[PDB]
Amino acid sequence: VVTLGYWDIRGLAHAIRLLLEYTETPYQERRYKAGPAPDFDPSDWTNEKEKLGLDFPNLPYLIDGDVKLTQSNAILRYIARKHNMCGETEVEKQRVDVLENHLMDLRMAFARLCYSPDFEKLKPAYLELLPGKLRQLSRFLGSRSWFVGDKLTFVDFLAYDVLDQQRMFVPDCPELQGNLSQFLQRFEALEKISAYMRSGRFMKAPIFWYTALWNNK
Amino acid sequence: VVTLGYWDIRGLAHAIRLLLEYTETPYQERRYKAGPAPDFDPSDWTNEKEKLGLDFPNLPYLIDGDVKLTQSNAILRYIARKHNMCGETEVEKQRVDVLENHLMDLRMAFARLCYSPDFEKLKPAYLELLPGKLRQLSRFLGSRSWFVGDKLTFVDFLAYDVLDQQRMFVPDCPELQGNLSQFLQRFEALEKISAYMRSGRFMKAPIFWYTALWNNK
Ligand SMILES: N[C@@H](CCC(=O)N[C@@H](CS[C@H](CO)COc1ccc([N+](=O)[O-])cc1)C(=O)NCC(=O)O)C(=O)O
Ligand SMILES: N[C@@H](CCC(=O)N[C@@H](CS[C@H](CO)COc1ccc([N+](=O)[O-])cc1)C(=O)NCC(=O)O)C(=O)O
Repeated sequence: VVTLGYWDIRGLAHAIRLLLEYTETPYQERRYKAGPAPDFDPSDWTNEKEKLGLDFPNLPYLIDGDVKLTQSNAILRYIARKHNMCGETEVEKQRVDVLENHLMDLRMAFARLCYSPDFEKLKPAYLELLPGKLRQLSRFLGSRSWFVGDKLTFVDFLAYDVLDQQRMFVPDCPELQGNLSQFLQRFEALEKISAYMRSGRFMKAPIFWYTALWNNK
Repeated sequence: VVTLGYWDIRGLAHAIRLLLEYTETPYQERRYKAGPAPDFDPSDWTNEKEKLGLDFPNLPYLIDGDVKLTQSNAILRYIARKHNMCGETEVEKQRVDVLENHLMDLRMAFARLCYSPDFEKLKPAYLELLPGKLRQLSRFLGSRSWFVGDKLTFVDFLAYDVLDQQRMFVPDCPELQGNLSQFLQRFEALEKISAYMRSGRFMKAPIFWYTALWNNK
C-alpha cells in the first residue's frame, strides 16, 4: 500500500490519482488542509514538510515503502515503469518526453493566468492563442487511438487532465470538437477510470488553489 | 551532423551545448537574433517558426535527420539515450526523473525573480530560502562523484548549469562551498568540457533575455 500526499484540491495530483486507479495500485491519501480565508494557513503541511524523509520535500509526494518521491512527473514515471506504460521504441520515447514537457508548458501558462489579479485583462489574449495550441495537439494525435501510439501511456493521463481543464474553462471552443473530443471520451470510457468517476473518491474540483481568480468549485 | 536552434543567449540551451560537446556529437547552431532595444524584434525566429516541420515549434529545437525535437529536457534525453547517459537501474532512473523536474523548479523560480520588475523588492526573500535549497542538493549528492551514482548522466549537466547560475548570482554564498563546489570543478575538469571552455564557442553570458533586470553580460 502506497501513500499520496497533496492538498485537498485537484491541481497536479489529478493525473496521478487517475493513474493509481487505472493500475489498481492499492493507495490511500494524505490530503492537506489550509486554514480559513483570507489567511489560508498552510500549517498542516509546513509542520510535517521535513519529518517525512523526502529528499526534496514538495507536494505531491508518493511513498511506496522505502521509495519516497517528489515531483509529479517523476511520480507518474515511477508508476508507469512498474506497469509498462512508458515508451517501448525510441520513437515512442521521443513522443513521451516531448509531450510530457509541452503539456507542462500548457499547464503552467493556464495557471499563470488564473492566478494573476490582472485575470480579466489577460483573458482575451489567452483565448486568441488557444485554438492554435489546440490545433497543434489535434495534428499530433491524428487518427491515433492514444498519444504515443497503440499503447496507453502515462502521457495520456497528462493530456486528459490538461485538456479537461481547458474544456472546463471554455467548453464551447470548436477546436475541442473532433479527435480531441474523441480522446476525452475514450479515456473516460476506460473500465477502471469510469468506475472511479462514478464513485465518491472523485475530485472534479477545485482545479486551482483557493487564491485563484478562476475555478470550477 | 545535427542542428541546434536557439537564440544568441545562454538560457536553456547551455546544458544541451555542453552535452553535444562532451559526447562529441558533430553539430552546428542556428542562433536567432532579436531586433535592437527596446523593441527587440523576434522576426528572425517568428518568420521561420512554422516552416521547420516541428510538431510543437519552440526554442530550443534539435534536428538530427528526420528526428526533429523541441523541449530542452526532451532534447537532452535523446542525446543521453544514444550515449547511455540515462539511468540504468530503477534507483538511478528514480534519481534522474526527480532531479530533472526539481532543477527545472529551481531554474524557473530564479528566472521569475530576474525578469520581475519588482526584482529589488523580491531579492531578499529569494536569498533567505536559497541556502536551504542548496543544503538539500548538498545532502543528496553526498560523498558521491556524480548526482545519480557512479556514472555521469545528463542530469549532471542540468545540475551544473543551475548551480553555475547561482554561483554567478551570489558567488560568496557559503552553502556553495563544500561538495557542491567540488562538483562544479570536477565537471569543468572533464577533458572535452574544459577544452570547450578554453575555446571561442563558449557562451558564459548572457544567462537571460535582455529584458531581464539581472544578467552577467
Ligand atoms: N514541479 C513540481 C511543482 C510542485 C508544486 O508546485 N507544489 C505546490 C503545488 S501546486 C500549486 C498550489 O496552488 C498549484 O498551482 C497549480 C499549478 C498548475 C496547475 N495546473 O493544473 O496546471 C494547477 C494548480 C506546493 O503546494 N508545494 C510547494 C512547497 O511545499 O514548497 C512537481 O512536479 O511536483
Ligand atoms: N520548457 C521549454 C521552454 C522553451 C522556452 O522557454 N523558449 C523560449 C525562450 S526560453 C526563454 C526565453 O526568455 C526563457 O526564459 C528563461 C530564462 C532563463 C532561464 N534559466 O534557466 O535561467 C529559464 C527560462 C523561446 O525562444 N521560444 C518561445 C516560442 O517559440 O514561442 C524547453 O525546455 O525547451
